[PDB]
Amino acid sequence: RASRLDGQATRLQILEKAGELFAEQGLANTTSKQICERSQANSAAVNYHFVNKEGLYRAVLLEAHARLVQLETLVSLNERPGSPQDKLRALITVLVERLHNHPDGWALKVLTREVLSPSVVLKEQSFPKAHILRGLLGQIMNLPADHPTTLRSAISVFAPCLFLLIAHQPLQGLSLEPQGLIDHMMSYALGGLQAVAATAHD
Amino acid sequence: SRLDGQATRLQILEKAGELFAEQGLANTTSKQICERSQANSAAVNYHFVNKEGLYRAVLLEAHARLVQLETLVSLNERPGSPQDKLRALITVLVERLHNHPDGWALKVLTREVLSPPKAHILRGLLGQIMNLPADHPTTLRSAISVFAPCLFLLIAHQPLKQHVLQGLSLEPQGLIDHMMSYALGGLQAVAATAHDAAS
Repeated sequence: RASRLDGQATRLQILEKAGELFAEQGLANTTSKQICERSQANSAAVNYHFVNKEGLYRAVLLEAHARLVQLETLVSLNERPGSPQDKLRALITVLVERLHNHPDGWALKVLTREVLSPSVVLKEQSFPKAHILRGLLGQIMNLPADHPTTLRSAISVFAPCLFLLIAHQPLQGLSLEPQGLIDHMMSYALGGLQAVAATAHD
Repeated sequence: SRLDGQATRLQILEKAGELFAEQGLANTTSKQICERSQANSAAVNYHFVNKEGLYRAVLLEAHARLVQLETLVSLNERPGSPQDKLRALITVLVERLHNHPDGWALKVLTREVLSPPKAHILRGLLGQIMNLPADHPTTLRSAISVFAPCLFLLIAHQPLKQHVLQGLSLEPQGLIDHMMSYALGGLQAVAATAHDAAS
């Protein structure tokens, strides 16, 4: 709807649309005009709440952090009983659902893009330590959650999803459809995990 | 007469390459570039005009060096099996993860293609490993499964090595053996579903 310039509805609307824009196009490529256009807000509203494009981006990074931790909290707590495989499938499903047309997508794309490249610079305290993934991977391979094979497997499993979140137009035109992507990732992951667990147990 | 300056041009480019590889474009300063190259702002500006000109020259030289390296590796490994070839590719990448004079070209180009016919080479390799055509959907997805871990290690292993995958062993031979074993296990599994779908 129409909201007072100084209110929190206007601040949130600007924050979220600039989140989407920044997740698409990075900081440097995005303009004041593009932010105002997508947010449907005057430059006065933007400046009132965020001072400038850099202040807005820093707000976006803070909110993205909060939303990543909310999703980490929601995953740890909504853990349905099941096989380690079915849990890994549910975790991968959460990620794949956030790749296209998801309200939380922009938080993940902004943060993963910032974790690859820096710029308060993103070099502070701790983040989510992928506790639930490493736990699942260790159970699937029967190795401790901080066994070296488990740490490497974490990269082998999440890196493709991270890659898909931030790819722009590198993608020979294969379909976005989540089921075929989830089934590939599960079959591939269980094949690779089984192989490296065998080596680690030899 | 312009030749006397080319050596200075290359040194500044290579030192700027290393900076850009470790810190990205946004965080690198003309001060740091001048300090690492041991050249004044006048000499940098003479060759490259500004920091943006330098970065573009860095991207072109990096591209040339990547193609030299893919040409050399492809040549050395031609007689091998598809698996041997995939292992050689993974080996050159893991060798370039830190403190390698080729490293900066790979990291700089990787950073740039993540955030603005190279993929068909890996797809051909993965297709032969799986006995699937190079543009089968399983081959297209498998290419992401095989390269994305490499790319992620290349340009942000320290951020995850010491913050959020704390204790990660980046020991190169263990890392190559992992990715080879993991890739061959995953490729075998998805190849099997794809050959079943056609049977």
